[PDB]
Amino acid sequence: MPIYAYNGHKPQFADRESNWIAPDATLIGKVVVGENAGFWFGAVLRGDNEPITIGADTNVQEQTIMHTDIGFPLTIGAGCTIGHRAILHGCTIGENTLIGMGAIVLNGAKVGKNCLIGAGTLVKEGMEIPDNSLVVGSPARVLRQLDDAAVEKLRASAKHYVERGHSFMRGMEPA
Amino acid sequence: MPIYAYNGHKPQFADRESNWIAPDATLIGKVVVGENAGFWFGAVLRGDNEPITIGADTNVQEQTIMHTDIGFPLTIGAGCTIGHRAILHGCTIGENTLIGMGAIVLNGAKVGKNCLIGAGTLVKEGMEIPDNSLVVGSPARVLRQLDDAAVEKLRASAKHYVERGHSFMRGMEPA
Amino acid sequence: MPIYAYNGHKPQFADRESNWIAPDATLIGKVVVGENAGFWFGAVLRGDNEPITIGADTNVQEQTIMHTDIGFPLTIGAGCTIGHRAILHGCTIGENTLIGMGAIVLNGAKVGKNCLIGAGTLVKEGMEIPDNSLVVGSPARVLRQLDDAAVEKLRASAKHYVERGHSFMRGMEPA
Ligand SMILES: [Zn+2]
Ligand SMILES: [Zn+2]
Ligand SMILES: [Zn+2]
Repeated sequence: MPIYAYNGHKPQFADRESNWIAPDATLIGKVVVGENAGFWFGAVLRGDNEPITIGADTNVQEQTIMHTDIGFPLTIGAGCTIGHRAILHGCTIGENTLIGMGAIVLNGAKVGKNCLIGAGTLVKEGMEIPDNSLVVGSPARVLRQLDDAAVEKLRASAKHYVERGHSFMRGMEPA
Repeated sequence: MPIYAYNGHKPQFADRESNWIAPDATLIGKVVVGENAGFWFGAVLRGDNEPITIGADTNVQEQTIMHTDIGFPLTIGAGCTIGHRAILHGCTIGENTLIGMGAIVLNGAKVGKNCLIGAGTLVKEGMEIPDNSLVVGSPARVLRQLDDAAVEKLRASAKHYVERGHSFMRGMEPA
Repeated sequence: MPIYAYNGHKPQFADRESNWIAPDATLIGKVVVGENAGFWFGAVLRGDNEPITIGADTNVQEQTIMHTDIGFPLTIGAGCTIGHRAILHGCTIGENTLIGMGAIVLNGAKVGKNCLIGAGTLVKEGMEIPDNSLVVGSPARVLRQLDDAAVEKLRASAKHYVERGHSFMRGMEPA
């Protein structure tokens, strides 16, 4: 497994035996990993400037890129869903938020909790997004606030993905 | 090597010995692969929900991601060109169609045959695209219909990729 | 090490061992590599049609894809910064230019020197971008010219990535 140390710092796991990590996944340097977090195929977390902090119950899907610039730590609240091929750079993400596949969130951006950032959306540098927002577009705009039911599908997402992580540790075999 | 089985299902080949599969390309679970289909570097097809069915002569270029949600099997017609780094999620795509590099096709979307989806395009959920269409933008727009010359350059494209695929099984060696 | 030769052609390094190459990076066929150029995790350069020329002191970040169609060589000026997950296809890029993360540059495009192409930008086929330009959007628009302070941050960026590359050769170890 490509878990790498850089400049003396290595990924620290709150509970490593609970983390799903695909063979393709790469965690490097200052990465802080919560409980039940899963990192799927081709993901890259380069914790070489500011540290990258992954909350618990958080899924990081295929080929997500996370990185930082000095002055911009990257923090993800708990039970978040990071869609296939998202890019997160030097931003902070509230708990129970979904980042749609292929979406890009840039330095200094602040996404609230219980948010849905739609697929392909670009959240520009320093953009701030209120809790419970549904965000789509390029440029990104707040469409409306999410109902309490939508906010539940977010928690549901995090839970299914934790379980799915577990099942891959147990039930994925070469063929 | 990275062909994986998950929960009893493994990738099924109509004629394996004809399929180009780059060494880091990753096939997982319920994946049905036609003949002469080629899968290039870093691609990932995760068939852990609904099955992923890849028609014959279809090329899946670099770091393409394919996945499904329950209720949305992913089916790709034959002789298709899946551009570098596309994302296909739970959708259906007609034969002789080109999906441009960096494009995103979401759940329930239905793309006809003989279509050109331009690079960076986002085809939203459940969107239907008539046959012979040219589609560009984010959000996607049907721009016009293709002349017979375009539709044939699509056919050329799949034909050229099959040749290049086979050539890679033979003429790719380490330096 | 996935450095590959194809059809008799091999990657040529002006000064190998000055080049940072992540274990995940993939170089194929007609690729010409400058000095101090760095290739990070998951990158792919497929030079099987026209040749791919990487200017010196130029960084190629995570999972960048570079490719060509016949008639469209891909050439990168010196000291360029190619952002996370960019796609470059058969284009030419001036020295000291930044191609933002997730940006797409298509065949025959010509990007000037000292340019800043923002994240998520789509530079369509044959688009020409004057020197010292700031470019953002999809479709891309030329916004204004950069002041000398901005142009300096471009030079600075390329310089840090050279050091950081070398530092990864020394200070990256498993676990
Ligand atoms: Zn970065
Ligand atoms: Zn998915
Ligand atoms: Zn190509």
